[PDB]
Amino acid sequence: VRLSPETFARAALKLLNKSGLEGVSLRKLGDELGVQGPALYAHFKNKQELLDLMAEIMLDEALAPLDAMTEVADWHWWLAERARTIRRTLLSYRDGALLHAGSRPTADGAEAIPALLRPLREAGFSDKEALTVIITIGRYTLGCVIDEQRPGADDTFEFGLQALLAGLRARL
Amino acid sequence: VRLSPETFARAALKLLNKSGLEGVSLRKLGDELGVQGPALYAHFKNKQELLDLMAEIMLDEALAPLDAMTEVADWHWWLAERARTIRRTLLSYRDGALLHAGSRPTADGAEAIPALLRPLREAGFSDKEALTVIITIGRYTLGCVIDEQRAPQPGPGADDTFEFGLQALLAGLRARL
Ligand SMILES: Cc1ccc2c(C)c3c(c(O)c2c1O)C(=O)[C@@]1(O)C(=O)C(C(N)=O)=C(O)[C@@H](N)[C@H]1C3
Ligand SMILES: Cc1ccc2c(C)c3c(c(O)c2c1O)C(=O)[C@@]1(O)C(=O)C(C(N)=O)=C(O)[C@@H](N)[C@H]1C3
Ligand SMILES: [Mg+2]
Ligand SMILES: [Mg+2]
Repeated sequence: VRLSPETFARAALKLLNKSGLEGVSLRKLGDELGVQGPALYAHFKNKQELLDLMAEIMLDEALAPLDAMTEVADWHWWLAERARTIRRTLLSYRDGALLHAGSRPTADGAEAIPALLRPLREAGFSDKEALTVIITIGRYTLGCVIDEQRPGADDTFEFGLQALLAGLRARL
Repeated sequence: VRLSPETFARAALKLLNKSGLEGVSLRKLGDELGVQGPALYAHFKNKQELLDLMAEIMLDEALAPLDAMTEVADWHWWLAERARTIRRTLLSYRDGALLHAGSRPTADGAEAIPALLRPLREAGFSDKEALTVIITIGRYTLGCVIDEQRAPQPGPGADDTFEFGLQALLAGLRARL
């Protein structure tokens, strides 16, 4: 396979559904790559660098339709749909919320933040507040997903989502 | 030591801080208790029952001052302080948020929920809404703590980010009164 971060991270996402977060590491992934294993380290210094890219790709795949939208008229709806999409996506992956927890944007992901914030800026949120809104909504969703897992949940999720969104509206 | 679940679960919290959540299980707790280990199985049907009790004890210790408040007139302040206290507490234990994720009240902990909800009922929340408010605030705090644990990053940082969402969430809840 081509030696690129995304190709390796997408192979690791396959390994995640197969073996869980426990079965995902640089060594463990290099083992699933054969002669190409050692190339993994040129792009990821540690497990967390790999998990950051996996986490970003996992949610990019599901949020792409919302990311492509131009001149979003209703930031409330748009943010709510982001959260619902994140929740559905994390629930769809084995250890999805565990993989996401602690992740941060990659360099290429961070370059996409200005576009991500534009619907909120057009709504009246400052650039600084718009980013805090994004981080907060993702963390509320992450907390719901990781807790609702147990070896009503929908109602409780939207109850808190709508309250959060109403409180943000009061800030404008 | 005395053969009670609370003594067993508090020993398991020592194991959590020592070895992390991977070092916590019925078998490993039995090893820690030595000759008294087999007694734990009369009190916990499965690992999750142990984790449920640990998760309650962990936070009860820190929430006790807030739980003792009577005629709480400022439910906003009270709930905000509960969230801040949970956040501080979960961050103070090794794998604290991971231990907590997925836990549910025990029988004896559930008996305390009516008292937990009093400030919220007195503010005008129904019994169902008040419980949902508790769940929501704790899940928000859980998501923050679990995501905080990990160089310059975008945004204002964990404290300001946590408070931003807490205050927004509390304002939205106040809006349905
Ligand atoms: C310190 C720091 C800085 C920045 C972060 C950013 C930009 C995101 C995330 C972060 O966690 C961050 C973070 O922790 C997420 O997790 C997202 O998944 C998310 O929350 C949402 C959303 N709420 O719509 C998205 O649009 C996604 N694109 C992800 C953007
Ligand atoms: C499905 C269901 C039902 C009920 C739950 C309850 C009552 C709590 C918790 C739950 O998770 C629940 C849950 O999941 C917690 O986790 C708490 O730690 C919490 O959130 C707060 C708080 N917000 O003040 C507390 O005061 C604590 N005492 C814990 C009470
Ligand atoms: Mg994130
Ligand atoms: Mg809980």
